[PDB]
Amino acid sequence: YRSLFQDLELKKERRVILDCERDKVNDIVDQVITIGKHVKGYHYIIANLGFTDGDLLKIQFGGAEVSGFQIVDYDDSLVSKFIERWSTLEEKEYPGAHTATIKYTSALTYDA
Amino acid sequence: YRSLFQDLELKKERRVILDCERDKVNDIVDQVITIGKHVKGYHYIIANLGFTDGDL
Repeated sequence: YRSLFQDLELKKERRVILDCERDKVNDIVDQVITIGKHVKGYHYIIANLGFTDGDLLKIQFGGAEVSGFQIVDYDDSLVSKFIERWSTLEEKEYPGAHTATIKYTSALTYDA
Repeated sequence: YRSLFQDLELKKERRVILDCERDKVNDIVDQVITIGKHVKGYHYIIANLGFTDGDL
């Protein structure tokens, strides 16, 4: 990645569209924080439905502008009453349930 | 720290001398990485004998 972003800085791209899984999103996000090129001037677009599924806090204050797509609108009460039931589940019996967030893949599984 | 470094960026200090324990060094280092102001132009001086003891 240090080879990769310097090759991006051979042309000095301030406009990056990532398209990865939320693991490989957060891998490359940590690589951006490694090189530190998340200051203002850069722009980042994440191309999955899990915009909320990433590490938003770690580059919330980094400087660059991050815009993405989220299908799981947490503002809806129909979504919220699910989260009122989802977050109160047992985390040991249901792994990944007790968190107030949820993957969109888990949301589409429940919708299926 | 986000309040603190912005107060440093009220005067825009590119020259910072830290003086902390290696825990509190690595705490503030992670705060510099949080605000991202560890790009070229800034300078940092660590004022303990444990230069190698930090997160280099």
